[PDB]
Amino acid sequence: EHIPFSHTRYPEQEMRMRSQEFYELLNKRRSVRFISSEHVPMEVIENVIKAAGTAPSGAHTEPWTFVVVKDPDMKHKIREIIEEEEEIKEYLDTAPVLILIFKQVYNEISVSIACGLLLAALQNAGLVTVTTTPLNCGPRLRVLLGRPSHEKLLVLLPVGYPSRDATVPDLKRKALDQIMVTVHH
Amino acid sequence: EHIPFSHTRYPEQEMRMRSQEFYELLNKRRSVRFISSEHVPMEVIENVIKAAGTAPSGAHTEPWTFVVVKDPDMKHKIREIIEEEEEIKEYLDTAPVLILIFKQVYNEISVSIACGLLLAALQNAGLVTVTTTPLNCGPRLRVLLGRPSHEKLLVLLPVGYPSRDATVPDLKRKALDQIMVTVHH
Ligand SMILES: Cc1cc2nc3c(=O)[nH]c(=O)nc-3n(C[C@H](O)[C@H](O)[C@H](O)COP(=O)(O)O)c2cc1C
Ligand SMILES: Cc1cc2nc3c(=O)[nH]c(=O)nc-3n(C[C@H](O)[C@H](O)[C@H](O)COP(=O)(O)O)c2cc1C
Repeated sequence: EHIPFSHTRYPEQEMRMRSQEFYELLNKRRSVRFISSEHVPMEVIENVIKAAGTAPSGAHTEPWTFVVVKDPDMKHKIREIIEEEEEIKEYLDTAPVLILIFKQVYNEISVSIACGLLLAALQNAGLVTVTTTPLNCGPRLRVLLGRPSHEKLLVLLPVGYPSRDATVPDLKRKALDQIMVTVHH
Repeated sequence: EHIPFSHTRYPEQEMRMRSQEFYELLNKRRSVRFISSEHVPMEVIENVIKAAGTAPSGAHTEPWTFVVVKDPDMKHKIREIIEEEEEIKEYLDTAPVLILIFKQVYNEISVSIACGLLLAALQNAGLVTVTTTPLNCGPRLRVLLGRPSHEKLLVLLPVGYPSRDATVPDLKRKALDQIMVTVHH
């Protein structure tokens, strides 16, 4: 039932180095809304989802389904439903792969954490996406994709290489001292 | 306002390799509830939080505060409040560092994604933790830590090296085919 935990320890200098380099890698991640049609390796899509499935989960429920859509007709119906919901996105057609992350019904926090692992793994693998959370489209997309009544759409990620002429808005991230507070005394 | 996006592309074989190795790294992550007192480098804690601050966020609000507690007396008061809340955890005292992640009030999904990046960065850096979400203790911990009324506690992570005699429950993760569904046609 309980087993000894096996752990790799690095010297302090190597911990500093590794953590600096991983930060630098992740800092290069941007939401990209111009995604090339070019095919991406399906072993890579598999490996990023396996990475996501490593996440912690409340009561070890692993309450996530990663729904992968490549079919051009289906990706178009997804786009149509999302656009219709206004009621007052070309990358949904152009991206070779869509990943839709459904929570099985602290499941929402567990599944969002898994999506953070997925985002890191895409960056590490040299792919891009834009995080979207079309929660109001959830019921219609669930039905379109034949997902059971116990799943609820959380996140939709179009995945591919960036367009050769992709742009991003010129946003700056907060400095460490704007996000980190140390309690003293 | 908009700038060309700069992107590193790897050959397909290198994408496969990188994504496999990152999965293998993350697969080694376990929730560890036996954390050594041994000091951990503060540059590493900084670098894991910087990594977390890379996350996407709804409307680029970056709505996260990472509250770092090292002080033994304060860590004990945190433990006392959590234990009192039953109403029907020694690692909160033993861990050299606690990180409490507060959301600034899709902020909850954005902040949970940042916590997935934080968990990956801790694993990469050779540190361990156990994800906890003491949401019912949120109001009392907010006051104890002098956090403003616009922050809401989401996640508490005790951080350190694992105990030399740490154990974990013998859980198996789901295989890829248990978490991934491909829509055809
Ligand atoms: C929960 C969440 C929902 C988001 N929804 C959208 C969306 O509906 N449309 C969109 O273009 N971007 C969406 N984004 C992307 C953000 O606009 C983006 O993360 C933010 O502008 C910061 O840019 P960056 O990801 O390049 O750092 C979303 C991000 C989060 C995490
Ligand atoms: C949202 C969330 C809340 C959790 N809360 C607790 C907690 O209250 N106490 C605890 O011991 N573990 C908690 N965990 C850890 C889980 O029990 C753990 O992730 C699960 O058993 C799987 O083990 P693993 O993380 O080693 O893969 C929590 C995990 C998640 C993601």
